[PDB]
Amino acid sequence: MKIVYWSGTGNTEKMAELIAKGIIESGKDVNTINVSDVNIDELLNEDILILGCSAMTDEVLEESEFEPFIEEISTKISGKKVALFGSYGWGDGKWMRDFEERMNGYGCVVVETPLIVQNEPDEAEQDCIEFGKKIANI
Ligand SMILES: Cc1cc2nc3c(=O)[nH]c(=O)nc-3n(C[C@H](O)[C@H](O)[C@H](O)COP(=O)(O)O)c2cc1C
Repeated sequence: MKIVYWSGTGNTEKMAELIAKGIIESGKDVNTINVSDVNIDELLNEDILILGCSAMTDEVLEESEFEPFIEEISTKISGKKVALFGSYGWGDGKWMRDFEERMNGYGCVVVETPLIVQNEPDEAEQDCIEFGKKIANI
């Protein structure tokens, strides 16, 4: 499988690693890819797109890299399964609620409740691993 994410300080990156750990513990392989190194054509071949990005500016997706990436794949993902995640700091998940609505509007099937964790996982480390296990169980 594949996990594509953007992280500014490493919080979402840590979530990605843990989600990957859950998928692997379930017996499957998974590649963690920073959005800057992603290959769209290779990504679109996947049965499930696992996408992550922290809350930026005022409850939006990161603007310089992640946002453009979502825009580029937006017209080629209708009917595709996607799982969303990300770390946030002071809000309560607005950027993620919007991200979910957005992907749905592109015709994607959001397979699980998006995983959001405040700051670095820490106590939520197991929640990240379990999210990965749910995705692997699809
Ligand atoms: C410029 C900037 C704007 C932010 N905007 C939001 C926001 O609107 N809502 C929120 O809850 N957190 C916001 N945050 C906090 C980050 O989402 C949070 O620190 C998260 O843990 C960072 O994850 P990362 O290391 O993966 O980027 C913002 C952080 C920065 C640097």
